[PDB]
Amino acid sequence: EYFKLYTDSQFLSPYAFTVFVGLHEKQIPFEIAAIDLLTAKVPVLEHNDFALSESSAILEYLEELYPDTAIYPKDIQARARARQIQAWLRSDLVALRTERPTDVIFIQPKSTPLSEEGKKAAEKLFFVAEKLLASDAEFLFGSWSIVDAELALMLQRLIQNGDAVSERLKNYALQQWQRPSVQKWLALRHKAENLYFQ
Amino acid sequence: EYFKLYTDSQFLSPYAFTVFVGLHEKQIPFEIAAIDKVPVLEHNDFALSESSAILEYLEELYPDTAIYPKDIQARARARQIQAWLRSDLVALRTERPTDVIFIQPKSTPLSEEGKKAAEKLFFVAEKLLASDAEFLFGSWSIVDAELALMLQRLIQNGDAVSERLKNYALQQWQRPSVQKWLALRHKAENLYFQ
Repeated sequence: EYFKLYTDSQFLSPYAFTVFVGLHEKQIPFEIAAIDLLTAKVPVLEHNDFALSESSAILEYLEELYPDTAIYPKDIQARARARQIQAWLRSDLVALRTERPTDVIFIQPKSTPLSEEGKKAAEKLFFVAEKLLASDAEFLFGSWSIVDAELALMLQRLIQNGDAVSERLKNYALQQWQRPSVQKWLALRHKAENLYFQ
Repeated sequence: EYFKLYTDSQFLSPYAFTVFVGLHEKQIPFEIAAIDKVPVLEHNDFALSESSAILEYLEELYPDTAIYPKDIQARARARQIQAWLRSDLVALRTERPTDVIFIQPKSTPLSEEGKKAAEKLFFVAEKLLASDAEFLFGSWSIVDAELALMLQRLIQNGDAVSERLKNYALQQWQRPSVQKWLALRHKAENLYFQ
């Protein structure tokens, strides 16, 4: 009955993005607020008297609260695979996340070329996404899941910065970006920055 | 019916460790192979990686032997602490790799940010272990073993750790599932390497 989402004030967080998308897809009404820089970091979800951080935890909690609007695949093995890709995006690809922060998607590209480890994460990303998206799939697991939004953002770190990305993966990412829930994030960023900063 | 777990050759992986602990607690028989990222769980025709995903998969297959708290909010906090230990504490996981627990302690002091990580960990652990608690969320859960291991990176390397936390880590480390893993490492020596 009461849901509030806390994001970073500049809306650069990929995990806040991910929870916002999850809430909108599940059509859960909620309020948003911003913080400047047992919870460590944004995003934090408050639900009545209960406050919760870490995006994967928050999502899992939302699925349990509302099981009939799943944002993970329904087959048990596809769901496991979805959790795997999600965990992998969160914790691996360290060089990529470091060298292409979300600043490159929302503000301006970085001049610096990918380091050797940077190039290696990008290729590993391309390998995995092209494997999971073979046969010209529109989504990773048949129909849309929150992991489509997470993968697209990851790819966008490269695309929006100018780095080399296959035509097939740009098409996937661009289409994912035009998802309405995502589009609602992108608009919110600009509107909120005009209000929050007096 | 058929499960196979793949760990790193030298049994240093905290994520393989966590999976190994979870299977044993749930009493799921499985075979173990070492490779020279892990862990990978193979279940019949299905291969799966990333430890959090593997545990959620095992919970969905065997809901009766649960290793997450029953209460939904407690379970969410469990998933939170588990996610945080996976991704945060970065200075600590680099400066105190699991080598210091299973093989040899390190002499290198502990970087500035290394100290900060250790401090966040203490703070979080002291909060969750309110009063006299044996386990984080009342009954044992997988997050106990995960938090015990993280603490062990400090205890086993000598580094200063509140006595309240040692008795927690010590008690968790004496669990048979954790003990089987300690015994695995040695016995894979005379086997695997010929």
